[PDB]
Amino acid sequence: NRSGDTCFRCGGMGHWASQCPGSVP
Ligand SMILES: [Zn+2]
Repeated sequence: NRSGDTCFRCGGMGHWASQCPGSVP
């Protein structure tokens, strides 16, 4: 958002890699 917070785990951004949605796809 206001930083280079590119979420490398999901390929998205805005959140940290450990918080990617994947419990219930
Ligand atoms: Zn993510």
